[PDB]
Amino acid sequence: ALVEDNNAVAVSFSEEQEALVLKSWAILKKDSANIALRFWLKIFEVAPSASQMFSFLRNSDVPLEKNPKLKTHAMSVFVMTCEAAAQLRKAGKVTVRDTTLKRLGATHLKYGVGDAHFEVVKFALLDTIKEEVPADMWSPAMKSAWSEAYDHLVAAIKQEMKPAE
Amino acid sequence: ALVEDNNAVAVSFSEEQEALVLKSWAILKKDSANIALRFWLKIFEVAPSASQMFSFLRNSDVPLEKNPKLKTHAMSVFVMTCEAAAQLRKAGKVTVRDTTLKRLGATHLKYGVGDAHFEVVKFALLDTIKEEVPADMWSPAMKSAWSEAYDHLVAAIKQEMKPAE
Ligand code: HEM
Ligand code: HEM
Repeated sequence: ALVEDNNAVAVSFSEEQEALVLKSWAILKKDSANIALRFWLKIFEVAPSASQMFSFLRNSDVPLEKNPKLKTHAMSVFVMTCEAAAQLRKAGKVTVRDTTLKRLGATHLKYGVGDAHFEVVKFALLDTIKEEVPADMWSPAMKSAWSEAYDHLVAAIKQEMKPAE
Repeated sequence: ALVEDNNAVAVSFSEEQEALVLKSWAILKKDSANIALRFWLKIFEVAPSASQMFSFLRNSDVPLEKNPKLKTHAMSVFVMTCEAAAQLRKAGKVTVRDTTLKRLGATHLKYGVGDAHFEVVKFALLDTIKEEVPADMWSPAMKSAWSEAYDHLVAAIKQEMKPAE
């Protein structure tokens, strides 16, 4: 089927699917400061207006945009997506805490984050892993793993953005 | 563009710029069907939710290659965007008949097109072209002539998506 999210319906996310999303994260982990610049400059590239939801460039003294509410948020996508994949395999579904997902719902709704923003971030997510990881650990199998993860994350948050069920 | 913009937008567009657009548009024409098919597939990769605004009942044409709505729309983005090149150059403004620009805004406003979809189409526009023309012919200027034309043709449709103000 093609529903918003599998709340209780059969999602097999194999031990191997999860293995790819962890290992590769671990590689990017090491070069976290740099990749998160290239990840954001890839988003700013596709949809420069997306990077209006934070603020113009002021920290260390350059229009590079070394601001901390980005480096931190870049890490939330990537860490929160790894915690998604990790979840899918054990339970079959995204079960983040109610405070945290209630919280993300209202943040994203307040800042106008639409459907088109979630997908240009996943584009850039995938692209930055493709790009950073060796061409030899990267496969289609690994893009779907992170796709699935992200896809089910964004779906739990988007249901926090509209009224009752 | 902005160097002092109010109601006379400083539209500097050289003949050389229009010359880059048109030469790279000759190439795309020697295989329009297949290139128009790699354009909407680049946008559906970046923003799924985008091609799901053509989505499918009247024509019953579930696949992508199937609906004419996309091939035709790939054409006009490219054709129209090539025409704003010619206009900028020759007039220093998009001179699309006022009626067509008002129909164009009433159509995209009606369909939930924001800045993110206009930019994503431009990113794919520019990846398409980069991918079709010979690595020799492509130059950041050629990329830059096509960004200009598109940006100021979108600014024209946008003006008719917003109050008079
Ligand atoms: C599903 C993927 C994403 C995750 C896991 C995520 C996570 C977070 C988290 C944890 C926060 C912290 C702020 C708070 O909790 O009050 C946040 C803030 C925010 N997010 Fe996301 N986010 C995601 C995708 C996106 C996307 C696609 C956009 C748009 C490009 C976006 C735009 C924002 C904005 C504007 C803020 C507020 C930060 C500020 O202004 O200082 N997020 N996000
Ligand atoms: C400046 C670039 C673009 C050009 C030149 C263009 C041109 C047009 C034209 C001429 C139409 C046909 C209806 C009419 O106006 O009589 C149309 C339809 C449409 N456009 Fe665009 N467009 C552009 C960008 C976009 C973008 C960026 C989106 C969003 C992904 C979009 C989404 C649509 C949709 C959903 C329709 C309706 C199709 C139909 O009614 O048959 N357009 N556009």
